[PDB]
Amino acid sequence: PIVQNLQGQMVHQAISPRTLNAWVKVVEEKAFSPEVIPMFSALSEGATPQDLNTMLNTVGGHQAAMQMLKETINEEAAEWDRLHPVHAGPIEPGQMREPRGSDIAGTTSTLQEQIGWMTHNPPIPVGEIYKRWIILGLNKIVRMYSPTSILDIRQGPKEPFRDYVDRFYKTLRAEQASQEVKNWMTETLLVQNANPDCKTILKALGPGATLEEMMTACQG
Amino acid sequence: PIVQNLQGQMVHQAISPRTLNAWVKVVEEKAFSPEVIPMFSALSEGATPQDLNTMLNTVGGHQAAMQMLKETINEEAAEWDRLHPVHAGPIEPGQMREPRGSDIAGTTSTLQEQIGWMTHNPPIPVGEIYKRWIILGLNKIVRMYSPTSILDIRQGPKEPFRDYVDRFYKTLRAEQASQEVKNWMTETLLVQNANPDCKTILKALGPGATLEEMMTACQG
Amino acid sequence: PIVQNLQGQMVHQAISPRTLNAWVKVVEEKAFSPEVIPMFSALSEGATPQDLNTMLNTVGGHQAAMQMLKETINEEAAEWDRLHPVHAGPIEPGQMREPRGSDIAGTTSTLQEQIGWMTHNPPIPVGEIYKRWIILGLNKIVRMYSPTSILDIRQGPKEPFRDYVDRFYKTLRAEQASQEVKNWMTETLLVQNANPDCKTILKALGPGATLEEMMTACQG
Amino acid sequence: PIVQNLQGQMVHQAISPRTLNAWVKVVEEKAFSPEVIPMFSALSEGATPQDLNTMLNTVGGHQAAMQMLKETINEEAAEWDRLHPVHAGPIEPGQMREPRGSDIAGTTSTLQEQIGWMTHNPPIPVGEIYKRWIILGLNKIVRMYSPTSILDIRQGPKEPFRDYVDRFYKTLRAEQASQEVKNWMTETLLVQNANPDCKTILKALGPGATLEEMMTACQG
Amino acid sequence: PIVQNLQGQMVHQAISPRTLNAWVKVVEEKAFSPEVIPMFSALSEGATPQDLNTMLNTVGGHQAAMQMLKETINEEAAEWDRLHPVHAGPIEPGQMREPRGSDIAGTTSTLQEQIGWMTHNPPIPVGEIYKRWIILGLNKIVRMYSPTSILDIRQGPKEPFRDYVDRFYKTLRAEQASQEVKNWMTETLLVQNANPDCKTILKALGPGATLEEMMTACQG
Amino acid sequence: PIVQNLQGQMVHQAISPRTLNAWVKVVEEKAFSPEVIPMFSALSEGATPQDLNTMLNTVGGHQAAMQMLKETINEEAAEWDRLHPVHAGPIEPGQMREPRGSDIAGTTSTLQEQIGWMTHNPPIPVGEIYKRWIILGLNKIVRMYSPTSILDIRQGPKEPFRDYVDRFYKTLRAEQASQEVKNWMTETLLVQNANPDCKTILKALGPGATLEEMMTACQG
Repeated sequence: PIVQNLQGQMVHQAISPRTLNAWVKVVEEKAFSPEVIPMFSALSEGATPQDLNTMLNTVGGHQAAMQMLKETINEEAAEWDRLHPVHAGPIEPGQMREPRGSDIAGTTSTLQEQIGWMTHNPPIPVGEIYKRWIILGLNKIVRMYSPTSILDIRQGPKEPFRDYVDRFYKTLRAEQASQEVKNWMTETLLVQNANPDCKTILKALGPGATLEEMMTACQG
Repeated sequence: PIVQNLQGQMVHQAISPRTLNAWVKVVEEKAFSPEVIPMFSALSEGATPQDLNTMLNTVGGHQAAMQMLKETINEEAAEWDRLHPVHAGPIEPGQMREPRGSDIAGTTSTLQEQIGWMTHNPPIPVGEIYKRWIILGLNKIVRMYSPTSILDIRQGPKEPFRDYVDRFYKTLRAEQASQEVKNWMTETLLVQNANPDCKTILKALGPGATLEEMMTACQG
Repeated sequence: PIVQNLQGQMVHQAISPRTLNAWVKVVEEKAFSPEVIPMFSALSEGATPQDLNTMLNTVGGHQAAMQMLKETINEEAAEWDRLHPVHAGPIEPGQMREPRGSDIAGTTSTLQEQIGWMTHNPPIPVGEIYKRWIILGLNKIVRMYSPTSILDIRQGPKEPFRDYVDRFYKTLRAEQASQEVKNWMTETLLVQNANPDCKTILKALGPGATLEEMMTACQG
Repeated sequence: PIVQNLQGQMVHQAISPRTLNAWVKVVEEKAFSPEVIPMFSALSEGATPQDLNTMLNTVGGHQAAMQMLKETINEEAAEWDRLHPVHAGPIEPGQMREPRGSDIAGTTSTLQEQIGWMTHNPPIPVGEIYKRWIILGLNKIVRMYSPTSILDIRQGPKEPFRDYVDRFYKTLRAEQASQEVKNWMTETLLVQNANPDCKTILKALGPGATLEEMMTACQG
Repeated sequence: PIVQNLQGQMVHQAISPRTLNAWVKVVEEKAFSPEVIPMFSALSEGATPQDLNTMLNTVGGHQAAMQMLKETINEEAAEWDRLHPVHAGPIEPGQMREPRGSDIAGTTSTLQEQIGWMTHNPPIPVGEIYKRWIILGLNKIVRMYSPTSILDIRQGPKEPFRDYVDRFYKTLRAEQASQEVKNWMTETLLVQNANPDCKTILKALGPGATLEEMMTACQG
Repeated sequence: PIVQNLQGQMVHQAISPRTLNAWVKVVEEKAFSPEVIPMFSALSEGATPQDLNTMLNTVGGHQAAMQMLKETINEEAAEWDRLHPVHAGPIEPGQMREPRGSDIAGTTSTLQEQIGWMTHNPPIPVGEIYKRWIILGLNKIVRMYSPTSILDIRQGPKEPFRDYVDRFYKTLRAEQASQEVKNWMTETLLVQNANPDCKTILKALGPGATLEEMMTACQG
């Protein structure tokens, strides 16, 4: 990745093997759950184009989602060139040519070219640009891979409330969209998909009852 | 996090992967015990808003406690808006705008904005502010997660005193509260929940006697 | 390998034991897959001739695959002898003799001889030269050890689309080839080897449909 | 902890996660044996007040010893209040206020306050002060958690001499006391609690016989 | 071992524990195969006399093999005494006495004596001298501990060609010998110990067919 | 331990936790075998008096097997006091008092006192002196822990030649004494305790046959 040195200059360091091993290990155990998005932006903190490309080339299974992020950068490349049209002209002695869609993809850009990208004044975050898209690509995947809907989660006849919310938020955390959008499903299904003698208890608490309060009011 | 350099200036460093792995590992083994607050304020020592947010977005299982802090955080965010009302006006060349509830939440504040928050003169400790709320929010979870009451712990007919205390204060410590409150319970509980030929021994020791004398006299 | 020091000079460091262990560990688990090519150029970043030679003398198993790269290396070693004919003459006090096929092989070159190869002005990258050939030789191995073709991958009657793309690209990555060559196989087999009611859906989307769009249009 | 830098100044470093993990790991396997006292002063080498406090706050379970430690610490914390009476007066520009029992406890002292404690001229070792008490408090815990006395260790009719010494010093190490005190128990029980035909052999050796000599004479 | 410092002087460093642990781990898993000779000269890169002697005193099992190295070294020690006869005379202020068989053995040589052996001008490589003998001694061990001959390998009636070359080379790598000697066994057994309808295919390919060409024609 | 710095001065470093963990782990797996002498001189390379003492206090299994080494250090102390009688007199400004028996033990010597012991001109190896005695006692323990004698190992009527020497050299490796002493037991028991059809072939090779030459013609 790219970490600051003792001189205050941004230098590049060879990708550590500890991260590479964990990069595939997390995908060889969690596959594609809702706890893979934070792990895809924690170990890749300060990762360069090739760094992210090498991490995308090491994922046991789910090749469609592996190339999904690659196709997500190509689909976003159009807008990049539609919003930032690289102007023709010679490069300066201390400047670099404007990046396009293919250059952001990492198939027409060299390591040195991307090395100066994150080390400029001001340094254009080219590593974060892909990170966002990569995160966005994995974001949709998380909710798209959700095998359970939010309209299928219903309380059982003899099940605990701890597991109720456990699975209720399991698909809620997976199905990502908007902060308010997620709150809309927690006010028309949370207390709408309960039990016969478990709904009244929560209905008697009120709409201003905190999760803990509802969990303590239904404590068994 | 934010650690001092060799120039005496507060600089920011990318979150280490060793902590991230342990952050989930501790929650994937201890889940939510009475020693989760100390580990949430040890590895997050000097952590920034995003740092704590990234650690809160990476918790193996138990998703009905990670979002619980958010609710309390928002509830505590209103207190800051009712206590510290941000005054309207232009920012200075070496000053920053006053923070509010949403700014402390970490949804309307940028990394750079929080970067100067802990690096001021004097620097407002906004990083420890969240820790307190996070610890407070986690504190309640611990007590609520405790699956044993303090009025349910009773000495068995043939059990050792070493294991007695272990489970005796197991719920007491879990139910985080005021130091005096904990002492108030112990005073009229442990001695009132002993054995028939084990109560007199402790009752003959006296109320001013220490635990050492109450454990050495009952030594089997 | 060869890492820069604090004086700005290229010094050599003894191969770490953590890399050697991982070198065989990755070959004792992934054997010869499409995720071993990027791991064969990540842990060997800046590796010297002997360094890469010692990593090729630890590849557990593959009795007819370890020497396979050597055969291709020898064929590529003769290319340098026909392209760069070492001229006879005495060496200078600050210069070195031109390298050939056997010198690049690592059977007629000493550690000190290769030590000054990457530490010159300008320094000839002889360490990365082997990586290319080694990687090139490994590519054929993966293709030769590929037990799945691109004309055998066909969608099942009751299988998910997520797994479809996973294996579809799995063999595509195994058959190392030109980027355009891989694109030709993803435009005459991808939507050409689907189901009866799954082809029309993708056929109605159009040829300008992104992978994500096709995965979201067939979401089940 | 507090480690010297390259400028020769005592700087503070965030507690490493490797020690924290081992801290609980050693207490989750050795619990409270005679080999935990040296491990409680080896990983905490140069640890600050909070550092030692966090280590005792991460101890999962075993509250009996933790509660006893606080009782013992408090008892020794009042000894400094009767030996070192902090004199009232304003602090200097390069000096600090005298510490007391509560200040040493770590409930009325801030990290910065203890930061300058070990970084003075001369620096008052307040970090090692806690170690002594902590170790002293754990010493009694090990003695209170000793399920074998020194007057109960007796050689068996068909057991090896190696195991005898092993168990003979097993309880001896548990009962922490003066070196001379331990020597008195090894001259009235060691050769006093042997077998019928195993006592004469050691009795014929003499009182000046070394431990090794006793094992060689009773070699089987 | 012996690694160059920042002053360009050959200094000695305490043997790392990572290598020691791996030294036994590799001998406690791979026992004695064809991938133990390259691992016995990779972790011991620059190892001193005692360094190698300490690595030969931590090999679990392999009675003969362990002592064999010393036996072979003793037999090779006489060769040096018959080739290099140490001449009698006083040592110089900047010179050292000539080494012999016992001196190379490591039973009549001190650490300091060998310290200046690899740090001279020119420095006599006495550290790699033992490596050759050690490796040579281990070479026979592999052949002596080889439970499969090259004239016992025969293709099965229903076995894959991937395992065919495996078994064939399995003993080939074991029986350490000259490269030409191994080539003679791969031209009178390789295509001489095939199947009835598998020999003609290879016989029709010709003697100039490559290893990969023999697998393509027999591809199943 | 004591490792040289970049200034060429001998400085002290806090004992690493990895060594401490392995220190007890090696004794909690290998107990007291012949492969414990090299592990008690590799991890303790450059260990100080306290460093060794701390490692001698933490040993899982055979508790007082450490008191014999503590008694052998006091037994050898007498010889040191009988050979080197500390002369009375005041210490110099750059010198230290002569060490005696108690000082060598580590019960009447401070860390600073031993800190300047290995850091002098010339520096007296105080750490090696204790290490020698610590290794001496451990060396004797290996031969004292031998459960099988050299006159009890007898080749079976249905066992391999590898297993014959497997338990043959096993006792020889443990029973340590002198190089020639061990050779005397391998010339009156090695070929003296064989089989009826083995001895004949063992006496048909010669008395000056190598171990590898005694398993070549006998290979069956």
